[PDB]
Amino acid sequence: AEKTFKVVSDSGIHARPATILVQTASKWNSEIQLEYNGKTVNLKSIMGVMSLGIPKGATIKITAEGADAAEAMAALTDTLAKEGLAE
Repeated sequence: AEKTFKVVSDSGIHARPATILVQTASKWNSEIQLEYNGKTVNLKSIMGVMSLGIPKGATIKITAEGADAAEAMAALTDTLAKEGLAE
């Protein structure tokens, strides 16, 4: 599964909302990645996610591989919306 998003948060993706996003990813059996500006990290790894330094107005790409990948992508979409991060 693959989807691109636009970041709409004034502060980009950092701190507590980034933490909640990682926690959403971690619920799923699938392996899940976040990619910004040509660098891909494990979305279950908060260190990697913070390392990307994702700013306001970025385009990001989430990918998920596994048998619950669709659930994962829906849940991540929902978290990105609930946290005011991306659409």
